[PDB]
Amino acid sequence: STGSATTTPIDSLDDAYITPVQIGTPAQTLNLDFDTGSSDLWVFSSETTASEVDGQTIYTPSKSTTAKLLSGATWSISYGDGSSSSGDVYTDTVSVGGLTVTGQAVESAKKVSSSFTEDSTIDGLLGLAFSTLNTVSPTQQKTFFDNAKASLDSPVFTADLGYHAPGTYNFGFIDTTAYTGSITYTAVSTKQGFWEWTSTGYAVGSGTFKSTSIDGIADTGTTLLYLPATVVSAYWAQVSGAKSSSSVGGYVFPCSATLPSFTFGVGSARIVIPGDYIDFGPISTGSSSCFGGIQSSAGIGINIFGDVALKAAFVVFNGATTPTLGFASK
Ligand SMILES: O[C@@H]1CNCCOC1
Repeated sequence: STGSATTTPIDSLDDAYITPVQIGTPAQTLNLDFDTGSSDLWVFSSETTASEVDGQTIYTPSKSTTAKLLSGATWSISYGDGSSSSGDVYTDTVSVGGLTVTGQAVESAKKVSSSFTEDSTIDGLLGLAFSTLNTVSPTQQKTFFDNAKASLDSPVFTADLGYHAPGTYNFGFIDTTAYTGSITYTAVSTKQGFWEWTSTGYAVGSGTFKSTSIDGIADTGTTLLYLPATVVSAYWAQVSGAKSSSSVGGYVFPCSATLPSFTFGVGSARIVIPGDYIDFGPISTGSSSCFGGIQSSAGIGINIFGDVALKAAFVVFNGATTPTLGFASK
């Protein structure tokens, strides 16, 4: 089997991408944030504290003939931005882009943090990291991808994120029309439960390539690119007036600047992030100071190849017994 679903930016800054997902019988369609950096599928629901729901579409298991309470199971998760949610668990039929999984754990939120409440466009998350990160207790649950994996033609999914434009998540096949050149595959470590890999280095603009190993994770659920302070300082040093601002919480630059590209290495291959991708616009409406798309990972503990990097590539998440990550230009 295979699935193919369009993913769409939630706003004009590509802060996140939402993908329609069908849950239950008859289908209830929710727009979920596909997140290769976590492993829970959770949704706003009829159980979510009313004051914490503001415009989201909710899952109502009582209206689904295939929903069953997973008795005694609870879940609680916190994300890298400090957001969080928790609740209980149903099993139900879940379909993405024509690909159907029965008995999927659908985690129903009883509580969500304000950042989720304030974002009316995201109805929940669909985790695509390894199931060892799933937070359901006392019986840990499998991701949509892990459940689907047996039925898939190939144990892969691909992320093809758009720049200010819709993109595609495919399951079970690699669309050879969706990229140019060849795909370069690189080893993945699952030891921390992430799609963790090692970049072979970087270049700033037309500068020479610096060969250096950078361990990081491929994370569709993170907006920006977070790299070691040495790397990020070398990048912003090439932008007149750029600086790190503690008040703003990262690198800012004059909106009048032209940003250089940023290249990262995948084995012997090179993925080039255009300068425009790194511009996240005025820090507040009307400001002449703009927020940078490349930021330091120093306060995080881990380097993160977020949307800023991933949208510059066609990315293959290979969930074979020996998992790998593939990157191609597009
Ligand atoms: O908000 C980000 C999304 N990715 C999962 C881990 O970090 C949290």
